[PDB]
Amino acid sequence: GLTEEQRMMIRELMDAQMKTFDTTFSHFKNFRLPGVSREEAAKWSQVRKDLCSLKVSLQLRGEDGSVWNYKPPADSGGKEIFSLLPHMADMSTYMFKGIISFAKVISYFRDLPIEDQISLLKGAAFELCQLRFNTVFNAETGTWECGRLSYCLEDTAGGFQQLLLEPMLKFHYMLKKLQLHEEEYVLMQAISLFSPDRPGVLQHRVVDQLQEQFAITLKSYIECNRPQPAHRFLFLKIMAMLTELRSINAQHTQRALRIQDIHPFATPLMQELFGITSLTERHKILHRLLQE
Amino acid sequence: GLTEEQRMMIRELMDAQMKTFDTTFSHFKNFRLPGKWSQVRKDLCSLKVSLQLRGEDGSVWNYKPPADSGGKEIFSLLPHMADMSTYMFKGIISFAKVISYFRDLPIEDQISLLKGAAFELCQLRFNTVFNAETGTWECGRLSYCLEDTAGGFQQLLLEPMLKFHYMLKKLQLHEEEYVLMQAISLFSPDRPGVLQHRVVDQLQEQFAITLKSYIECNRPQPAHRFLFLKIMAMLTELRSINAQHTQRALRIQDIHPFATPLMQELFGISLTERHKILHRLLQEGS
Ligand SMILES: CCC[C@H](CC)Oc1ccc(C(=O)OC)cc1NC(=O)c1nnn(-c2cc(OC)ccc2OC)c1C
Ligand SMILES: CCC[C@H](CC)Oc1ccc(C(=O)OC)cc1NC(=O)c1nnn(-c2cc(OC)ccc2OC)c1C
Repeated sequence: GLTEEQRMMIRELMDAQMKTFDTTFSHFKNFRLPGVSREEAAKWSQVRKDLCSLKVSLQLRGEDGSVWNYKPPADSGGKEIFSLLPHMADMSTYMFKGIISFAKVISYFRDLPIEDQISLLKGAAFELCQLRFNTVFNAETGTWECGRLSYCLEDTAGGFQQLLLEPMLKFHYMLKKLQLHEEEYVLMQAISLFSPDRPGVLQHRVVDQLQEQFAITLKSYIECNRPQPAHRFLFLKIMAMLTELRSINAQHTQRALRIQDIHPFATPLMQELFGITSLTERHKILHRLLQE
Repeated sequence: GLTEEQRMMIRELMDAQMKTFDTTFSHFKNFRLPGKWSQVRKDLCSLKVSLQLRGEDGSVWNYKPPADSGGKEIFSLLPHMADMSTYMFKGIISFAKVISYFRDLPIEDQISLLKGAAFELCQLRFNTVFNAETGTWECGRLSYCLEDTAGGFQQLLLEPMLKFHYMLKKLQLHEEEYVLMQAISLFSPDRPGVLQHRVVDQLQEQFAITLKSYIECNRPQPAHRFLFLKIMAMLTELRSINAQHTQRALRIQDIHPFATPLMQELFGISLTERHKILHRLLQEGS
């Protein structure tokens, strides 16, 4: 029911996704692991709240059948709250490098000015990373199952209703319940990627047109591949969750910048995305990875 | 009710224990961690344990051992257990060194006595941190919890060492009775290579007599009836287990090397030349 041009758009996105998403995290190697003034105090107080929302226990399953489990320390008002940030910095960097590869395979993204390619990836990196994380999220166990690595949310003593208070965790449970297809996920990634109102975009109109065509393909896909009455508003549900994911990005990018101030964790590539220190000059790593 | 000489002996032994037993394992660092075949496989499964590492920050690293698939996975934790045993032994060496009765012995007998009692004295110290209700050796920041096995206690108690640890804990001995057991085990005159048998045998007898006198002057209850003869029976049992597990350790060593340099000196059957590390540690000072 889709046009051939729409069918090819989905084929190119699914192809890019297959080539750049390591669903088993098999190539995520060599990562760090946790080891065995008044205004400045205000900055620390805000960071303590930020780190507490998304606390997870880490699990590593070995080839031999062993299981190494790490349980996060409870907040004792010290640098113990930053125990997993170095590992999460290596994971986010591994994910963003694959998100950069995803965009490069897409022909419509390659034909853009590289300044616009950097700005689109700078504004969408968190969003396409959470979208990929959602596909490995088990809502029954609250665990991101990333190959041998597993990340299980801790109970926080409140309940699933205390977890849903956190917009990020609510995004993951709600998106997982829509039970989207692989094609609908990759279309969400494209719609997020080709956001015309990202900071620094100059081809605003050209990018907006691309986004509209991706959304129409997703809208038409939902019409032609799902029972029409029951999934009548599924497209609008996806788009509203994409708008919420844009909001969550702004919150957590600023949470990450607060934590970076008091306690640096960012990798050189994540630093460029965060703006920590011309668009090409400020993003030399991202520029080189795109230029390849 | 004890003589002054007996009281001082208990006092020297308790002072040595406090100075040489790192009950928190706080100075146990830089240890390896996890990253004929039929005889070994059943042995290691009986003593299967999960490892827990609690951090200063409050974090907990837990290692669950792999199930026995018949491969080498059975010896996953042995490299770490060898570094643990060796740390305990070096504190045992320090314990002996401080004892006046032991330091005045010939260096050739200090090596021979410690060679024969090293396992026994470690297991005695391990029993003091053993929680029988949880089957977990609580070694400060490190914990070693016995993994579940079909049959439970019944099936695990078939392992002589686990049976020794559950039985010894049941006697709920005092620190004084533990440290005197260490001395009786240490000053074993019939250990291989001792040449001053009579001097060591005389020392052993006075330790045993002091232990008998301590129990009579401090433990009037019916549960502690025959407690001295029970303890002496257990020290005889631990000597048997020492031979079993020292021979089991040599079999596992042949197929899969795990022993530290100091343990290889222990297992190697001039005495000073054949035990160069143990010789150095004895000459070194507390
Ligand atoms: C592997 C499990 C995924 C889980 C799902 C939410 O996530 C966590 C769980 C727990 C923690 C945590 O408590 O450990 C301190 C942290 C994160 N999550 C990030 O650490 C993180 N996830 N995405 N990003 C990020 C990536 C960007 O480009 C790709 C750009 C900006 C970003 O953040 C603002 C980060 C730093
Ligand atoms: C922390 C609680 C210790 C627990 C109490 C029985 O024990 C184990 C539990 C589990 C295992 C295991 O399944 O790991 C794969 C191994 C051991 N136990 C030794 O590893 C061990 N205990 N003592 N010694 C030893 C020491 C010597 O002096 C340095 C000389 C010879 C020795 O052995 C013949 C060893 C190697």
